[PDB]
Amino acid sequence: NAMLQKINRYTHGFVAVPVILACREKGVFELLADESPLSLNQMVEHLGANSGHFQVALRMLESLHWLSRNKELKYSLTAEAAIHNKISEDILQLYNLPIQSYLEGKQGNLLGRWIERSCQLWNLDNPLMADFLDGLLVIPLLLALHKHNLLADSEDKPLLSSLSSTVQEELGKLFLHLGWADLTAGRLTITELGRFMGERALNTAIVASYTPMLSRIHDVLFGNCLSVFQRDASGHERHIDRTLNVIGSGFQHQKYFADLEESILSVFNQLPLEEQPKYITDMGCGDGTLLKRVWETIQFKSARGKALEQYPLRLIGVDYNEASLKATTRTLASLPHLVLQGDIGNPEQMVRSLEAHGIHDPENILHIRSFLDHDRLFIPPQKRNELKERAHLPYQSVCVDDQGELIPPHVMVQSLVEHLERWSQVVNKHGLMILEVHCLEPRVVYQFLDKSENLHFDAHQGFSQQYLVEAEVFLMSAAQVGLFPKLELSKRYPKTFPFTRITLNYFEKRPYKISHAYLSDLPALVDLEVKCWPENLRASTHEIRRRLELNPQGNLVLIIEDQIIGAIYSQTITSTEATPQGSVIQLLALNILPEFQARGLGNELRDFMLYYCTLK
Ligand SMILES: [Mn+2]
Repeated sequence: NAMLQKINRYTHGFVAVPVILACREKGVFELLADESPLSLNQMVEHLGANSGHFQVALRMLESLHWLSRNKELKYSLTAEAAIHNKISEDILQLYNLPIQSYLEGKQGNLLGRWIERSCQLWNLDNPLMADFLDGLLVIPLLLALHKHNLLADSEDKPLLSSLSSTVQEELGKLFLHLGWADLTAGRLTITELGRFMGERALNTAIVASYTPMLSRIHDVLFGNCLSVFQRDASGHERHIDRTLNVIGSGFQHQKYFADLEESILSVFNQLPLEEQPKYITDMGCGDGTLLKRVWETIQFKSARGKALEQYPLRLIGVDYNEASLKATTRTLASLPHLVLQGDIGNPEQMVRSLEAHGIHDPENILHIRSFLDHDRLFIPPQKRNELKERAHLPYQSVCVDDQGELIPPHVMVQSLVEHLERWSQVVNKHGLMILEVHCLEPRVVYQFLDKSENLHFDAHQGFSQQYLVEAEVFLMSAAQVGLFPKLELSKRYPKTFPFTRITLNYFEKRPYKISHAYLSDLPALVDLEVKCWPENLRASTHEIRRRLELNPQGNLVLIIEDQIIGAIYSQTITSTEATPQGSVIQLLALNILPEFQARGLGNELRDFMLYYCTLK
């Protein structure tokens, strides 16, 4: 895990370096030295920038602690940004080197001078930034080496044995400098780090697939972004190498697929075999690996796996891309299966396509999906009054429309709620299992800079017009449309740190909603105090009104008939007197109408609130 840290620095630099160089040459850092505290729009106007893409770049610089952002939302330089002058722009040549030919012995001493500058730490006094620049050298080469498994043991043929004398010599120097090899027994031999790097090479396939977009990021930020992102004459994407991207998604999503085992077993060990689903529909099936791995868990480890004849099961793969449809059919050629054109954004049309293929009982479907709700077509929000209720919440996401302009976070969140509302209307008693990936706040990304992927991942999702939100905002959006996690099956990653980047939730429909408490709700929250406490132990309308304005996202409400049945308030005060910890006051106040206690709604609200607080 202290080796993933090295990989993480490489993938960070792969994205960060061209963003840094584009901003430098446009004048971003000079502008902030001349005029300081500037808002986003002040900089957009001075630079002629695309405001959405430029906000993605600002978030990344804040996450490096190169910029700070004040309470008026105005940016200024920090002292760490000064290293930006030392970076040489010709490093950008590494994105197009012909690495495969070089490994074939057909390009001479191509990497010699780059490897020498890496041995000098790129003439920076900053080892961290030297690692960032190393990523532009390492990642294309790692992927090329993985092609032919060149970065592997003395499997009767020693380390660099199959290559030309020139490339043995240049790669031998790099590997020894990176710690990928050592001189055991007088020969060049792989180390643990070098074996680890070869095995994990495909973790870098996703940032590498964005190379066309990254080598044009000047135009994304400051030019006609549409000459990027516009599609082929054959209809393929130009900002990305989609076939390498999918190979990368697949390799990386595997370790989360296995953790779906407990949820899948809980469904197919469920007592009456007759009440189990008849179909498993994976929306965004890609290459079909998740459906295959699911099918094998059921066949060989579940009760239903012993009753496939009385109780047939059929896998259904939905995807928008023709190539994924063809790939899934091959992966699932041995299994009972159906494959359909369809879209994450249109679950009703998926239901209509299922009928055309003979499936008229969609109430017997278990729905699953991984890493796809963020990659949907933006549909602007249509519930205008609901949009205005949430306009004051401090959401911390960044999303770009197809004109390069910033989508306001509350508009994006209202659009996610309407998207999950469409899904809740086709979900049935068997529920909906979702793996999803989330963004973080810049202050948190810097504190854990090389413990997580967010610095580069959140950037290239932002640039490519995909829509990440915080773990707990996704959770709150499902609950506002009546979908709730089965808490004992949920998982959050990374398990060992106080932030959440990935969530696994098996959502369940329930006959209520959970929402934030707003100011319009204040009468009903006052009455809830009268109905829940004796007159001496009641909170004051002053106190309650405080809680709604200090912590608008710290107070949850359970609604039934447009009636507020219960409310829960969390508040924490830290003393202002003078990693370690000082004087604090912590308060958690649950109100539930006597009417509804026996059903346990108090328990369900309290338990939801504790998991929401853990995701935060
Ligand atoms: Mn994505």
